[PDB]
Amino acid sequence: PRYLKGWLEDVVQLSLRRPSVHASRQRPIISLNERILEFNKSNITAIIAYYTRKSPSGLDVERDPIEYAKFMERYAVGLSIKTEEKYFNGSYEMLRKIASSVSIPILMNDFIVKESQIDDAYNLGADTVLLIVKILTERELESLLEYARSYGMEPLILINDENDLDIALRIGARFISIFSMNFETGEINKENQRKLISMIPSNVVKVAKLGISERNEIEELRKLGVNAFLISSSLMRNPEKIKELIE
Ligand SMILES: *C(C)CC(=O)c1ccc2cc(OC)ccc2c1
Repeated sequence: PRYLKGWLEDVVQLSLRRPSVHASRQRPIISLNERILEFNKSNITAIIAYYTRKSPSGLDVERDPIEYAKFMERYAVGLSIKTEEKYFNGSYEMLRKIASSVSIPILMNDFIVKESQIDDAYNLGADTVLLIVKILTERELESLLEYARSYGMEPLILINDENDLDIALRIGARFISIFSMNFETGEINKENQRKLISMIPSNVVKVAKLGISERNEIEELRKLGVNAFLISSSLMRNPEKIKELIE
């Protein structure tokens, strides 16, 4: 990985030591990017629901992950499951249980820094993985994208700025999540997010992290060409709100 500081350095070093899982995948690869395009065609707002046991906002909500997943199976284009253990209190066992419980695409949301974590995702039933430009060398990012693709998974590449986009496009990214977030405050700079979106080629499937989890923000971004939306963990408090967000 890149050299990093603070808790991010800690979690990346912890992730390098993540024990691998020996398991047989229990389900097909259910492509997230393709389902997004299908929703676009059908004119259905495509929202990726996000589950994390512990939220960085400090407002943790008690929600049974299986109940949440089964509810979201009816509305969401896919699920993002935070599997990092130390700070977010996720687990591989939770991912496995969720994957065995629903038939919609599952994104393994973790700090992916080695090949065995992609093996883990595949073996556990995840349909794709997040790769984060800001924690990986370009060589690592390219190699991990290739490794995920070898499995039949199109990784979601997280970009935060123009530098990240330049690297992502060079290494062949076709499925990109646009944050443009101040890491220190957890706040999206909507102006910068929109500039980044405008720089992305038309043949890339685009997922925006919502800075404001409301229908107005979604409508504005969809007009700018965004294909799907990663919503806040706050939706765990009232899952039903996703009905409003989707129309
Ligand atoms: C969880 C797998 C992703 C997450 O929590 C996180 C934390 C910090 C961070 C910093 C970035 O740039 C400095 C990019 C992504 C990212 C993701």
